[PDB]
Amino acid sequence: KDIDTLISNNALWSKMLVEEDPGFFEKLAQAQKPRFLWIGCSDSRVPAERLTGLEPGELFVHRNVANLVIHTDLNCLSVVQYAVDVLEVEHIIICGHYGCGGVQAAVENPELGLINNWLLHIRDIWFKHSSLLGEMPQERRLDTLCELNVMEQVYNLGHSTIMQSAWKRGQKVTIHGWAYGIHDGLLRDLDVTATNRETLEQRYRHGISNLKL
Amino acid sequence: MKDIDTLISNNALWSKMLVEEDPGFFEKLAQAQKPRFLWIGCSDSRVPAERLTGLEPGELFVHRNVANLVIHTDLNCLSVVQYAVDVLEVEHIIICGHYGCGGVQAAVENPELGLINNWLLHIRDIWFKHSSLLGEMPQERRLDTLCELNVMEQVYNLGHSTIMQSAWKRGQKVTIHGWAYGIHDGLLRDLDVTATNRETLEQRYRHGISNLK
Amino acid sequence: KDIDTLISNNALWSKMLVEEDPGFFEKLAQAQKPRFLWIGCSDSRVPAERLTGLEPGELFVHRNVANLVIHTDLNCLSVVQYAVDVLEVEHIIICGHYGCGGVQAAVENPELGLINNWLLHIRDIWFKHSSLLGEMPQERRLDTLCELNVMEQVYNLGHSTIMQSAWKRGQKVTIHGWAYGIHDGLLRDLDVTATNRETLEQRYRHGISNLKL
Amino acid sequence: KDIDTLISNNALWSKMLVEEDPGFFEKLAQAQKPRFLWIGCSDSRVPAERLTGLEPGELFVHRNVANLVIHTDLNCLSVVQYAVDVLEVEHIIICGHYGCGGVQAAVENPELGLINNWLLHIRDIWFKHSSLLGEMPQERRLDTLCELNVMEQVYNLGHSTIMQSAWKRGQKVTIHGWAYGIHDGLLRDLDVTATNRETLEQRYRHGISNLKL
Ligand SMILES: [Zn+2]
Ligand SMILES: [Zn+2]
Ligand SMILES: [Zn+2]
Ligand SMILES: [Zn+2]
Repeated sequence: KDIDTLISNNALWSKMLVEEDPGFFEKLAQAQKPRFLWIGCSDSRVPAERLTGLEPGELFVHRNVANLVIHTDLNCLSVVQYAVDVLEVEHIIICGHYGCGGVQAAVENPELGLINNWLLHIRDIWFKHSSLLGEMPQERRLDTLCELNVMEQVYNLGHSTIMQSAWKRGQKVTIHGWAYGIHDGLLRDLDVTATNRETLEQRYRHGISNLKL
Repeated sequence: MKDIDTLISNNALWSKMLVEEDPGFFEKLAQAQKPRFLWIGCSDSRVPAERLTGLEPGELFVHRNVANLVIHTDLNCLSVVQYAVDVLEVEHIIICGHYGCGGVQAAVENPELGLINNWLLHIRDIWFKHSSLLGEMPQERRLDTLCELNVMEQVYNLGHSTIMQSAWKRGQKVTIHGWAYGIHDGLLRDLDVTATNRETLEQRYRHGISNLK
Repeated sequence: KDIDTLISNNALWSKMLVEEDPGFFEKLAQAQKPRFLWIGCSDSRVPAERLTGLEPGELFVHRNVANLVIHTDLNCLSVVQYAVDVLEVEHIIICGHYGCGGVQAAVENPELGLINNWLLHIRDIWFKHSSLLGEMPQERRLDTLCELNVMEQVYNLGHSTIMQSAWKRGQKVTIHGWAYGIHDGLLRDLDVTATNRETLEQRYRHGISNLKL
Repeated sequence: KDIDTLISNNALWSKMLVEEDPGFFEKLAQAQKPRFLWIGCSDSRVPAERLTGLEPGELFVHRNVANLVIHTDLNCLSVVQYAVDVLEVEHIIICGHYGCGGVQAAVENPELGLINNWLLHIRDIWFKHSSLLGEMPQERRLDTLCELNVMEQVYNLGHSTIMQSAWKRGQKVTIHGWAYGIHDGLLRDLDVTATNRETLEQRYRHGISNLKL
């Protein structure tokens, strides 16, 4: 595939739609305001639209390596603030994927360059739950950390001032932590769904303790 | 409206159906080698990149922020690019904006939106930098032009970072492209700033500005 | 001078104070809510307290390479927000210094590594005012860019949501741009002092115009 | 407004030295690359030069709220990289101060605005050592967290790619964690002094283990 190859595909796809529904493009124009925010990995092993059946225009999408929500990352925080405060999305979905290249690179700690500093936030989670992962067999640890990371990012997101402000002013926003595998593409709900400050805590604590079993 | 239960249910159906049609599809994902493209696009994601370009899941490293910015000091985007260029060894990086972007329009109309306004100040800087150009055009012909100007500047910024400069200096083949598409037809317009090294990055940028003037 | 020296120097200074001035720690003990924010260079060739004769406790200080105020740097912005909104500072001073290593590295562009990306914000100021620097004598260009850099950061500071919100709610905050030389330690006022949105605009443009002469 | 007060003090202080000690400006004019990097709190209750008796020019200084070293803060990381790779400092000192306003705000968690997101990195420390702080009387927790934060930031600093790359190339760099009180200004060495990755690990664990009793 070269750049020209992708360009030609774009023109064809454009023509095909006009022939079938020349009003489609019109539709998107007036497609309201997205009601969901997708925070996913830059791997994008399966795009969010195929996984969820969501159409172009009802998804606000941000993607970074290993789908992180760092307390001081203005990139992700600007997305969250713009979605929550301006677009007023009602659901924020943090979704990781088993086999993530970033999560595994975090654990094996190879000299990869600038990215290693970003992956240290995941390694912090690795050691934070050093006990929990210890109770599990080695093979099932890299997948569990992937679920552990997603729960942590939600916790973080719920602690940021953007989310805390919305919940205190009564805005209806709900945070969800999901994961899917390339073995079946099936979304697994990690059960950390939060709608206010108190549920964020209880969900996170119960999420971790439930993994102990 | 559409709820979470719909998305979860859509996923289970889509998953089983695929097993029915191509049970090897999920195996392909694995075999799929490292991606070859980095897609830096807006969080609006009015049309997902995979449909616009006909690229299937696994051939795209995807990053999205408000108005697809490449700020010199944003570790988020820079970590993505470095992982793509140095670890994944992508050979094409595509920065793609879209006419009608809410962020670019918010930059120009300057409403009090909160935290996001600071992120958009990088666009207002692009507004005044080419304040002369925009004056020569009719008002209608400005909001689309800034959208194209912003994408060219981000392509410029990307090429000036140490990650790109180091890769080009060590002879690695990476090519940066600046595109835009409209929601009226979905046709990608190549902004003609395609760069393959330090000299081309300047020459094309030099070439770009003058033709738009 | 080594580490052991610094520890020993501290112990002497500690008792000497107890012996000579036991009230020094009494002043430090009281509230001493600061009224000034110092945004300066990490070079710190002359500490801010020595330049201004300010006593310990009345200075909130942030320092980075070449005293930058980037729109998307949560570090600098959090200091300013804590100063303006919590500490209620009435003056913010952005101060550069002639001979700055960062300003010199920005222009000569050596391959220094990660720092080069931070310094790219300065090269933006170098080309933005390429007109001014060309008309001036060669020797006085690096000193002028140092003055240009300080004026731009004051401009950026006034554009942030923190300052715009405070001025819009009537809070008394005043931003100043200064510079000092290593030949005499004399502070030069760059005359871009802003107290509101309107003063920020004219003062900026104003500041630039006399340098053209 | 006391800007005029500060302005005259400079001019006064400037002539005073020029008349009395014209070499003060000669020493500062001498190209003395610093040997120490100071990462301290923006409170700057006692300036670093007064605490250590260090004279102008041998101190590279960075200050943020509660002297944090975040894995993804390019501000602090650009300072560290420039010091270690360009200036080749031989010592980095992370110094907190008991009674720090930021450390206290993290624990009491008042709604202060944007700064609260920065302080969540400290709240991370507070809950990470929930066991240790729990075993101590309430009165001795805010001071302990202050020492805990300094150990963690030294831990974070030693894990960054800048330090890891520098140590692996054989460069001599040493990280130190200190604290001082407003009651006496006496530096207490927290005993986390690291010269390589292995010592950083052992130092950190022993630091936490010693606090247990
Ligand atoms: Zn991934
Ligand atoms: Zn957009
Ligand atoms: Zn400097
Ligand atoms: Zn403090």
